[PDB]
Amino acid sequence: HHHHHHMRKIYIAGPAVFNPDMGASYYNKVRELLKKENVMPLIPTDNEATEALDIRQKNIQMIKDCDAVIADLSPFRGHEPDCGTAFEVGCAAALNKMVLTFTSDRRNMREKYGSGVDKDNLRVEGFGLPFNLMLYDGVEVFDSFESAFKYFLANFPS
Amino acid sequence: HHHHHHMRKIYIAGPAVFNPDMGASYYNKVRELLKKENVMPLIPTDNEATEALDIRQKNIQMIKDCDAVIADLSPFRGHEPDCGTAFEVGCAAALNKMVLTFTSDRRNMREKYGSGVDKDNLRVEGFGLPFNLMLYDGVEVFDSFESAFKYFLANFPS
Repeated sequence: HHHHHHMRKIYIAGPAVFNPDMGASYYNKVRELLKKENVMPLIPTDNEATEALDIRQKNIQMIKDCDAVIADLSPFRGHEPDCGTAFEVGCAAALNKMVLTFTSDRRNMREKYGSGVDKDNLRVEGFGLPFNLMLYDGVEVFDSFESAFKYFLANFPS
Repeated sequence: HHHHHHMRKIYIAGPAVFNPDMGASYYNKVRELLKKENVMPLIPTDNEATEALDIRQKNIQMIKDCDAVIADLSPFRGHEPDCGTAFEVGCAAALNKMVLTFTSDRRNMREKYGSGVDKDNLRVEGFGLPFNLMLYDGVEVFDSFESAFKYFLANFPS
């Protein structure tokens, strides 16, 4: 009786923070979905500090604390995912955390750019993947937060 | 006599790999500079595999093996650094490796975009930094590979 009970935690990585509402609508949808499953969202803007290094360190700690990262790798300011999100996925990979990714655009990079090179003759990756291959670890690239979360529930039981 | 001697190693992160020459000119300059100091460059395209996951794993291992990362965070396909490079910086951070960064453009993000929002009304960070704050750890942002390498030599002795 009354053993410690772990509450599952997911780090919510993605450029929704740059939305005019600072991610509110995105984070609210995440909160409502996770609440049903007794899963804690670890959100980048939670208890926000004022200094860049403090913000960064708190986010890195969230990744250390999490059971998984669900990362929004949707196009940000062009065809490439957000670099902040990419940094967070790298952190998670190094820490051997479950990393689940999604995007609004699942086309191959070469389909997105329409060629094997960009407008400046720089090479576009040709590995049949939607984004930089460093961001792919073998887990299916999902179509939405919701489909990534379903994988989490099926693969990280309470 | 004849104790093991560690050879210093630096992971060479950056989007030079997407150059028409696959980074040859960049990597050659790096090789020549490091050779003088008996430092090994760990280069992303070295002994390259054919499968995405193998390429990724070999690169992650280079980061595990390195004493530092020197990362090229120059604008890539716009004002944002390369996401592959950003993933590698996150990996290094999580592994407590020395991370040294440089860029060809040291202006604040808000100077680069010319406003507190981008063309789509998405927020541009206002922390007086040249790129996403996740990529800044308190070490000076350098102007070139060479100036970052000088910091390495001064701060990671043989």
